[PDB]
Amino acid sequence: RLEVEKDELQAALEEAEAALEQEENKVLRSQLELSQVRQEIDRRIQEK
Amino acid sequence: RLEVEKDELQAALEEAEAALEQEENKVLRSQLELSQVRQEIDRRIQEK
Repeated sequence: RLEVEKDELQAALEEAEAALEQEENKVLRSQLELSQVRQEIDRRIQEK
Repeated sequence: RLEVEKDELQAALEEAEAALEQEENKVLRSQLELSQVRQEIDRRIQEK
């Protein structure tokens, strides 16, 4: 009866550590755009 | 033996890795606001 919750909490951390990973991907993303916006502002001004 | 390793594992995932997520959700949301602030650099090329 204690084991069924022991596999529950172990899975929840594996549920967490996946779900904790995706912000670490996400926090790179807007960093990855904001590094690149020096390029597009000189490209769009060429259009206008 | 199983009971002590249960709660010490539960001492992490219920509290720490749960709070580790919400600590990063601020860093997720604090940066996403900065993206729309960065879009006001694209406001300047509309001013020209």
